[PDB]
This record gives sequence, structure tokens and C-alpha cells, in this order.
Amino acid sequence: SLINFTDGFESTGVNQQPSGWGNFVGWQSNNPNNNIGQSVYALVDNTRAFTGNNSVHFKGGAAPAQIVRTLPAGLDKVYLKAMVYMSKKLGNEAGDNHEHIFGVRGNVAQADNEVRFGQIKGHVGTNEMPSDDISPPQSQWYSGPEIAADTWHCVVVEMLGGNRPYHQLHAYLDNQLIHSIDSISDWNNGGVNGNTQWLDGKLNYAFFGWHSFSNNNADVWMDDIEISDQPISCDSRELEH
Amino acid sequence: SLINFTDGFESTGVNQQPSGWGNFVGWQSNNPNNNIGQSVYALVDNTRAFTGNNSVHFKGGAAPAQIVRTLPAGLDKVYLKAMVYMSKKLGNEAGDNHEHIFGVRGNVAQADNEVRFGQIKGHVGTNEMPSDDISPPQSQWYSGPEIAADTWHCVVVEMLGGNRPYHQLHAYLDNQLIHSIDSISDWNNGGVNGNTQWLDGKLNYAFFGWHSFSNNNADVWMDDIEISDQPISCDSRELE
Ligand SMILES: [Ca+2]
Ligand SMILES: [Ca+2]
Ligand SMILES: [Mg+2]
Ligand SMILES: [Mg+2]
Ligand SMILES: [Mg+2]
Ligand SMILES: [Mg+2]
Repeated sequence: SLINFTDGFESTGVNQQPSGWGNFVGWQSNNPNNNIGQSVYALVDNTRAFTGNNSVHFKGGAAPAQIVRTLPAGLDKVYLKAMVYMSKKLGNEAGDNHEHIFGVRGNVAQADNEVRFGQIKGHVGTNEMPSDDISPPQSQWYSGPEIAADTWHCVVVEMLGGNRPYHQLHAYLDNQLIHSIDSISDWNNGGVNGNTQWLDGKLNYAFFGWHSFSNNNADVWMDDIEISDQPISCDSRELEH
Repeated sequence: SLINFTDGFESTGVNQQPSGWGNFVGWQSNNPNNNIGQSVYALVDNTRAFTGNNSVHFKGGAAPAQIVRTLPAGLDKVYLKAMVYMSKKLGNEAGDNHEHIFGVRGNVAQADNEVRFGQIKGHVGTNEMPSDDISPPQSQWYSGPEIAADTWHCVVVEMLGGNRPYHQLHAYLDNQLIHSIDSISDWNNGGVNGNTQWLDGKLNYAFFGWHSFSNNNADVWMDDIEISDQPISCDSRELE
């Protein structure tokens, strides 16, 4: 196991970029103007949190607001996990293009080569660049499970790459499966241009934040972020029974 | 006096970025992957032109496709002019957010500090960043003169900065005035946060291409670009 990382943001000052992360803010990797005087930012906030005093607050829209972690070389799989609290919903949303909260990217400079989880065409799901292909197919658009605004959610994304006949992704909300990609028919536009191994070269950086391709501004808070190459799950506290 | 530049793209090979220019492609300055293999690019094209063999061809959308050039230190005003041919129109367009063809920017790496001329809220006009203000005001949105698709146009933008009480911008189509920013009431949202000197710091680079904030893909061709600190207008051949 090459990575087993957790961050509750408790050690960073309020209004500062999380210590130990990079950023991708307003389309620039490690934007030097990620601060409280800007309209788009990714900063520690002590006004909402799932555990302890602090979370990370993403304020963005069309312009992305993200924190970025470098992943170890040669991962075949990765698990991204966080407590997530959003100003708006994902899923079952008319007129959506696509929006995402979680992802991985191959090149730090670009949003050009990456896998993007949140919603596509108003269903919870995934956009890949550079194909710009989307999952699920048209059939399911503007429907399906909702990730509600204004409440804390335990979101896990499992990405299974490496030496397997078709690369997979499964997303879970409070430990319930909500979205899967496990064959080529799950994509709308012919399956990432025929490519069965569609996570190859994607697993270099992990990112978290807000990025709307539907022209929607949002405020998103996350806490207790985890990144691992072994499965991650949510505890009863996180499930909020 | 400080700049008098022209480019018809005739010396650059087809499918190559225009010689002597930088780029802003896919939100990256001097993107190394500005080439005919990509879905977003700014490349010389000999299949359409206004004069000679060649034009520059911008293919982009929400992801920008632009060529960029430095401007000399000290400019207090600039004129941007080009023959322009576009796959869609600007102006009189319901549902538009904003889209632009011409601009100037302060910092090469970002689209974060710049004046954007094309349409705002479906009326020919201007967006400034970082204020995100727009002109004209809301009374005129989704109306006004059209810059039509599928035909060659001569577009000129005058930007008047430096030591004057209020910075100004005037845009012209085939020598007819189509848009003006003369005073603070021309802005929708309070006038660039009350800054009268709103061109200051903006005249470091000129840029041209296609950049939509309305999620519209386009192809745009330009030729016979001029950039000067002295006025420019369209000649007899350009008016057609
Ligand atoms: Ca915390
Ligand atoms: Ca030419
Ligand atoms: Mg919950
Ligand atoms: Mg845990
Ligand atoms: Mg004409
Ligand atoms: Mg001339």
C-alpha cells in the first residue's frame, strides 16, 4: 500500500490554503492568489466542520476551486473519500451540463486529462477528459439519486485501473452504491473512444473542490478527506443515523 | 508612435501557430499542445482567407483558443483591428452569458485580468475582469446590432486609457459605431468597482480568438490584423 492519507484541516490557519496541498484555482495550478480577497478560492474555514473546528471551503463555479494532492507513481487503483457539504445538489437536476467535486488528473497544469465525479447531464456520474465522454447514457439523464444540498454526506469514489479487462469506477454515498462504470455500454458517446483501460495515466494527482460546467456558482465544504490505495469506508458517525 | 503592427499570416506554414505570436489555448498560456491533433487550437489555415493564402483559425468554445502578443511599455491607448469570419453571430442573442473575440490582458498566464470585447448578455459589448462588470447595462441585453455569422467583417476596437478622467472604449463594425463605454453609467454593476481608470494595468498583451462563457463551440477565422496606438479603420476593399 503506497498511500494512506487523512486530513481534517485542524492544523492550518483559518483563511489559508490547507497545508500540504497544492491548488487548482481559476484554471491555474498553484495559483498564487488563492486567498480570502478573491471571488474564487480554496481555504480553511472554521465556521462549518464535520469533526473538530475546521473544514476546507471551496468557493467557485465555472472557474474551479480545488485542492490537489500528488499521488505515488504506479498506482493501479485509488479511493477518494470526504465529508461533503454543498450549497446546491447533485443529481436529478434539469438543464445540467456537468459538475464535479472529486477527481484525478494526469498533468497538474491542465483540466484536460482527468476523470470528474459528480453529475453529468443532471444524473450523478462521471465525465472523462479528453474524450468528453459521460456516464451514464442519455437514457438516465436529468434523473436518479440526489446528493442533497445543505447537509453533510460521506462520499467515496473507488477507481479500479491497472491490469483488468475493463477499468471501473464506483461511487458511494453513505456506503450505498449510487453510480457504477463497469462496461463500455455505461458511457454515452461510445466509451471513451473505444479505450477499455480508460484510467491509464490518470492516477497522478487527486483533486477535491467545486468545478461547474453548467455556469453554477457554489460553496462547498469538506472535512476528513482520505486518499488510499486500499478501500475506504464511512463509520457510523459519518453515516449520521 | 509606440506600436504599428500588421499580420496577414502569409509567412507561416499551414496547421502551425502564427509565427511571432504566443497562444492562450485551453486556459494555458503558450500551451505546448496547440496543434491540429487537438479539439481546441489556434492555427494558420489556407482554406479561408481575406487577403493572400492564409488566415488564422480559432477552434474552441468554453475552452479558449487565442493568439497573444506583447504590447510596448507605456501605452496609454490601443486600437485592435481584424477581418473576422465566425461560425455563429454576436449580438441580439437570447440566453447569452458572454463571449469575446478581441481583448487585452495584464498577466500572460491568466484570463483573470483583462478586457473582453464581443457580446455580453447577448448585446455586443464588453466584460472586465476581475470586476466581472459588463457594458451595456441590463436595459439593453439580448438585443442591439448583430455581427452576423458566415461572412467577413472589419472589426475595430479603440481603448482610451492613460491620463483622462474616464477610460473609454469604442467598437466599430465596417466603420459604424456599435458599442461605447463613455462614462460610469455605461456599466451594469457600478462601473468596475468605481474605478474610472479601468484600463490601467490592462495594456500588457493583446489577444484574439474565440472564448465563450455561454458554452458555445465556434470556429473563427481572422486575417489582416492591425494593432496600433494610432487610429485604424476599414478601407475600400474591407467594406467590400
Ligand atoms: Ca475538521
Ligand atoms: Ca492573409
Ligand atoms: Mg449525511
Ligand atoms: Mg475514516
Ligand atoms: Mg463584410
Ligand atoms: Mg488597413
